[PDB]
Amino acid sequence: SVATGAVSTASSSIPMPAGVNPADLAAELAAVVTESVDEDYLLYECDGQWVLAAGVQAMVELDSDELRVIRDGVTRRQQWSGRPGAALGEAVDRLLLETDQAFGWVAFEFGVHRYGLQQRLAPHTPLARVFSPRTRIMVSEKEIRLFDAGIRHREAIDRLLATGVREVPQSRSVDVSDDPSGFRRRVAVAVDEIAAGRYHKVILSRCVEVPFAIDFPLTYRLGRRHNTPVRSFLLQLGGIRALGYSPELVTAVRADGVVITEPLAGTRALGRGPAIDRLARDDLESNSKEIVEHAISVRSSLEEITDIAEPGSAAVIDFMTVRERGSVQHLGSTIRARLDPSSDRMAALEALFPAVTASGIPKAAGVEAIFRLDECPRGLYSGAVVMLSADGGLDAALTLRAAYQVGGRTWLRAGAGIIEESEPEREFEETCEKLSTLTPYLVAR
Ligand SMILES: [Mg+2]
Ligand SMILES: [Mg+2]
Repeated sequence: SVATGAVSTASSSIPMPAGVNPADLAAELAAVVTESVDEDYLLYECDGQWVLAAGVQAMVELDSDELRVIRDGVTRRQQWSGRPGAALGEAVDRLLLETDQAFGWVAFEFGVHRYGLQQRLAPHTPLARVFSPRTRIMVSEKEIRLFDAGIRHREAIDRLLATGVREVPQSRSVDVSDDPSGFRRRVAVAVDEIAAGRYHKVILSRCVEVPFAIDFPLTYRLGRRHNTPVRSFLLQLGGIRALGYSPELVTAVRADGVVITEPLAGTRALGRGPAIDRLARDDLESNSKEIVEHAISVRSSLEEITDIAEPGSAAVIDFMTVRERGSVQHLGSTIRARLDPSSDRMAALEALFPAVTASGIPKAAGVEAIFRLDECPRGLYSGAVVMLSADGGLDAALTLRAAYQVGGRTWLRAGAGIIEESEPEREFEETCEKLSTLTPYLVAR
């Protein structure tokens, strides 16, 4: 599972009691374990394992202008040039010499350097934050595994197993029908650029301000019982709080060399009744426009994966099937390959980042159009939440279907892939469908 190879603990597992849900226990642990000590954390769900990385032992901060390594209140600064993946990889490999796993996030802006667009970034633009935790607690349906977990973490687990998790309170509604960023006018500009032949597709997005503060662990729990994401996360790291139900896996690199990527394209609503959802499912599977965009994205994923894979190892093992993602359903393909000996996990991330779902087609022209037609910098939105291991593992989830809090600002953000035949009204409605992954499940603070 996640706990394989170098990711190991000699500690005995605690068996999971019968009616206890792992997402609820892990999110409650994140709230309790860090409230009493005011410490940062990242909860990452990966293949049935909810990994709670609690406390910051060491932090790697990659900005557009410098790289910092912070440990025990001491900051080491350094200038960097060239690929941001090479700079981040070198600093994170040093963290992983002392600990078996590292966690964090990668901003959308991390992906602009491969296209020669980094000079458009403002000074001190955040690119990545990756830390090694003080403690890890892995929760699954079967058991709870502890990695360097003290008496305090054990007492917290024991109290939650004895009393049970908190009841999730009532949710508070938010209106997403307003368009203060002029998303529909920005879509019409992109449609005219595509008609003029500048590019084939660009992903544009809009922010939705939440007019009240939310409780991130309780909102995470409520939304997770109504969603089926590929990965999910809940974090409090520095100045940002975030939660999300990642619909798409940018890349998974295992220590045994297997590389996985799972591109998505096309969207229909889900959760509106069985017969209506099955009409939308049949429409999505047979719709010419959605099929063309899905095949063009698979062709792009195969090109990027071929650059970092052993020759003849790239393979589509699941092609163009409907993937259900709570309030929406999409076309998805699963691509598998073997990491070439001349390549590494950071090079694999750099080849597959940004996702087509975050940029466009061709990816270089989509990223350039996003600088002009979307609210920049995007930050965490359309970037990735990552988990790395000492033996070469990397798991990167696309940061979509997420909520954020920085300062007093709480917001949601959703986008749509705009093509030549796009109608601004249908693209706006598609952002509402994607926003419905979280809007009925916001628990106020
Ligand atoms: Mg190539
Ligand atoms: Mg589209």
